[PDB]
Amino acid sequence: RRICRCICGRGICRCICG
Repeated sequence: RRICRCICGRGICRCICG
């Protein structure tokens, strides 16, 4: 939608964009 807080690295990864 407009807010995006995707974080990913050497193990953890979660995209919160919309």
